[PDB]
Amino acid sequence: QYYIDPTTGQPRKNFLLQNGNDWIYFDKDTGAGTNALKLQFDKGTISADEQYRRGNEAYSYDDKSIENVNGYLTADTWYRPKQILKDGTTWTDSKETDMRPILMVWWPNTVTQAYYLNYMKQYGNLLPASLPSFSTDADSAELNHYSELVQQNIEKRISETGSTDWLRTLMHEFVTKNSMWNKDSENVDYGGLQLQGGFLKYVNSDLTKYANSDWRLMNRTATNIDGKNYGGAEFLLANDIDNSNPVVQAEELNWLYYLMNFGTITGNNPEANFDGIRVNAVDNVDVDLLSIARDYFNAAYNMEQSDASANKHINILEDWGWDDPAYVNKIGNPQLTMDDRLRNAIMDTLSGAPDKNQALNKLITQSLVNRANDNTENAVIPSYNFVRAHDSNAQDQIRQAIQAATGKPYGEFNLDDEKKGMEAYINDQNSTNKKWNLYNMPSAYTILLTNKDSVPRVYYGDLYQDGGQYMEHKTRYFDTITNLLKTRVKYVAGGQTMSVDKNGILTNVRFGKGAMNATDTGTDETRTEGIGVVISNNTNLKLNDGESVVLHMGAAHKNQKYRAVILTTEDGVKNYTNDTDAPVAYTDANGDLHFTNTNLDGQQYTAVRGYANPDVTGYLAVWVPAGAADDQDARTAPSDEAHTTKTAYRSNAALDSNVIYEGFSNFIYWPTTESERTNVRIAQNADLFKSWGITTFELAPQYNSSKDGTFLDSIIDNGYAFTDRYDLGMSTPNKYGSDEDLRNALQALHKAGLQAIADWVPDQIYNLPGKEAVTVTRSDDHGTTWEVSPIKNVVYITNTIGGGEYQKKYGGEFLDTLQKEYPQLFSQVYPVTQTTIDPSVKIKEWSAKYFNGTNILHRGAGYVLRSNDGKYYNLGTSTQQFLPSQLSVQDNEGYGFVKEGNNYHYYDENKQMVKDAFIQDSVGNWYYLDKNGNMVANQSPVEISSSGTYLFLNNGTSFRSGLVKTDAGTYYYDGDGRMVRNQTVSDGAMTYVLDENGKLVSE
Ligand SMILES: OC[C@H]1O[C@@](CO)(O[C@H]2O[C@H](CO)[C@@H](O)[C@H](O)[C@H]2O)[C@@H](O)[C@@H]1O
Ligand SMILES: OC[C@H]1O[C@@](CO)(O[C@H]2O[C@H](CO)[C@@H](O)[C@H](O)[C@H]2O)[C@@H](O)[C@@H]1O
Ligand SMILES: [Ca+2]
Repeated sequence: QYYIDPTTGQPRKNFLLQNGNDWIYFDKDTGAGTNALKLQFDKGTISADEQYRRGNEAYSYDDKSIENVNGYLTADTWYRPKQILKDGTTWTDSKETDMRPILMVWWPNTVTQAYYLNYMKQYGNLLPASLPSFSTDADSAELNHYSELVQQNIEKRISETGSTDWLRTLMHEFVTKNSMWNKDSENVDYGGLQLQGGFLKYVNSDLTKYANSDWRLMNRTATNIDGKNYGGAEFLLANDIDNSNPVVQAEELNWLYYLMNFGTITGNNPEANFDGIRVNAVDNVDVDLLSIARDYFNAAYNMEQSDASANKHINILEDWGWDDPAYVNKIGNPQLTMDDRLRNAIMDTLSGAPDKNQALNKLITQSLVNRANDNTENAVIPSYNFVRAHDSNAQDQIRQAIQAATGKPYGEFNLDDEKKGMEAYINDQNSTNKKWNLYNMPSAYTILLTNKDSVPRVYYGDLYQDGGQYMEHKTRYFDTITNLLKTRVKYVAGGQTMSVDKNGILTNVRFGKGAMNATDTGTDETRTEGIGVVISNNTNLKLNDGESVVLHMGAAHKNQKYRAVILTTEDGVKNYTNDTDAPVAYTDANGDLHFTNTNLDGQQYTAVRGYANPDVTGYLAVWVPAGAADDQDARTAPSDEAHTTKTAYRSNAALDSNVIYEGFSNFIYWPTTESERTNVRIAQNADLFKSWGITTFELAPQYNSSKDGTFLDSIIDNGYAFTDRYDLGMSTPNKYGSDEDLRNALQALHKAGLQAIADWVPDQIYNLPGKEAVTVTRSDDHGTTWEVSPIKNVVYITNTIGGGEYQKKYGGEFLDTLQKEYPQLFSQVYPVTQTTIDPSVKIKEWSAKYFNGTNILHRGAGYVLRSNDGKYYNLGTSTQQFLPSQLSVQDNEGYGFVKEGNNYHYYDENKQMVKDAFIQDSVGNWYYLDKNGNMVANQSPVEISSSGTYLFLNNGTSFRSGLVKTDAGTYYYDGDGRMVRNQTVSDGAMTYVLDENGKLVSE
């Protein structure tokens, strides 16, 4: 049972020997001999091709074997194959860390497969440099050959590097290049409020049931309560919060309570709580929110009782739509509407360039109040007004100045870029001709601060330079505007008149406290109160001789000395903070002040005419009575009389005694030292703000920025874009300081007697880290389906799960207290939902079920993998378990080597019988199927073309690299199974000389 050679002591291995009628084969490994006539085809044998197909099957359908989201696969999915073709030669069982790209073995179509090949060659160096680009009409057997080559080379590089880090990077660079897996398939569009280039709304589906909702009532603003009109746009930025969901409404009330009790809750400090709210982005959320805030303020503070109790919680709305005020009035003015009619009237008549400004009459009429003869109180809708804001006429223009100074694209910049752009912006601000800055700021502010029936709001960026550390550098307007502000406290009260004469000159008059009309003789205090204002927008203004401008100061101001507050000059303006050296004018017996093209009593700049300089383009002059005492205070304290009417705020002299300060810019820089922190510095200046007549300080939103860079808010970290609703400089400082600095700022403000406003931002949330498969439809900013988009009821990977430790710590936690203390809040039916808030479920973590949708994320229409027929692949979690065919376990009945009669056939991948071909098995042997499809296994010399002489043992294996000793001589078959003739050969140590018939001569 061994055949050794007795002379050389060597055994013969892989040797077939004839012993009479007996045939003995001595095997490869040990030379162990066995009856050659009894060798049988191993019926468990598989082909080399079959092993390749099986190695690439998924190890399993568990979460760890196949990277997924809710069971769905993505173009980025890596998986654990059953076997790894290690170093591109040896099939080896996979470990659980042997994850591989699904795109190494599967493609959505053969076009993509071909692009994959060209990309892996050109960018991965995974195929020979000089190989033709693969074509659209590329053969599928050619594509498959070279896909296997790529596999082999990938495993080769993985072996030299011991890593797939390079491969994660390369595959995602490749993915990113396909239209179906990038923004090209998302219909990028910036129309309306698609500030980030597009929206996807969340829709109910059986495929993604955990993200379904009974609510998602969209666009339901003050003009669209029932849902039958268009309303404002529901969609704005980032992840849009579904505020029509009763459970979400309860969570907004929870958060509102937190802000109003922030100092108690976070530091046991009753002096560190906010006093009011700014409702941010009102026209972008369910208007039910205005009613929920009202009801809570009514239960906690008794807002509607009297002016005294209401005015102790000044609240304002960011409500841009022109039909909003009537609505705000209808529901009790729980928060002040803005007067956008009036702000626009200022933009149109003062704030434009000399050749853009319109006649000044509109300042009198285009407003919630007609100011021709404003001589009553409690008769109009109460409002706040303003000239600029952190966004309005600041953020766009500043980004223009940044782009112009640096050359970078719009809205992209680093801190050096901001600074250079700020330099350019401030130079523009200080020119006569302005490109990025508003004109006539002195006049605009004079209108702002002398209007009756208005709570004016002063903007930080008009007192201090927008870019820089908090309060670092003053604007050119600081003296002018603060002069106006202290003058407002001291003199501005009572009735108002406005008219525009024949020369287009506006005269604006306040009578002082105790007089509503020009005919009222007023009280004691009236005498040295009131104000007279002359404005023109005509840089070329010239009055003709004799012509004049009359201010009708009134019957309380007959034969009286007035002195200048502000005069226009050639290069600017002159400010006078009191009576010293201020030019004078005298009223006549009628109380009329007269100006002409001539100076009064030889005093320079007391004549009326046009100027054009960095402050004034047109004309500004402001006059008050002389000889007011230095402590004169013209304000009116709110009455604690019971309200006859269901409202909170009333438009009167007490409300008119309030000034809001918007105390930030988007462009405040990050502090370089703790003393530079906005909120520390706010704490140091509360008396300064009080001196200006500021009664409420509007703080920036204090939520920690997402810092994700997906919008201006998360570039300069203003606080409008955040992940965690309850993290107010707590996890780490916000741009303005720690939560400690915040509390100290609030406590210091309260010490001065100032209120403080929390910016309430219930529209949206940014940068949630947890992925979620959601059925989405591409849509405009109202959620109207984008008709040309193929993204329609399509599963899509969203970033919708998370919210921070503070949302987790506090979400829903005060709902108990609220039920206990104010049960009345939980019984109110709100107008859009027509049911109550729902406190029975606490939100401690966000997921898609609580969102109306998201900006487009640039993952691509096809990112979530589906078969040709539209069926989604899935592990089995969210829908039917269905995996690609190359990952799936295949039925092998009829495939591979099948016995039929006394023959073995081989049926290929298409179940095709193979004829006249060699097939290699997974362990290295070759087999030949003859022209009839029949495995040869007869142990006889046979001629085969592709001619050579082959011999196949009874188990069908091609005999090869060995000797055959028959009674008629010995033959040698080479490494390819072909008989050798007529040469000397060497196989290892053995040398074999063969003649022309193949017979062995010597060895
Ligand atoms: O900022 C873009 C755009 O948003 C509006 C919406 O009213 O501004 C308010 O809401 C945004 C998201 O909360 C903030 O970016 C913005 O600062 C805030 O005032 C529009 O005013 C502004 O044009
Ligand atoms: O808001 C109306 C406005 O949206 C536009 C472009 O911003 O169209 C989008 O919204 C449509 C509503 O019918 C989709 O059907 C459409 O595919 C998409 O362009 C404007 O056409 C339309 O005036
Ligand atoms: Ca919204």
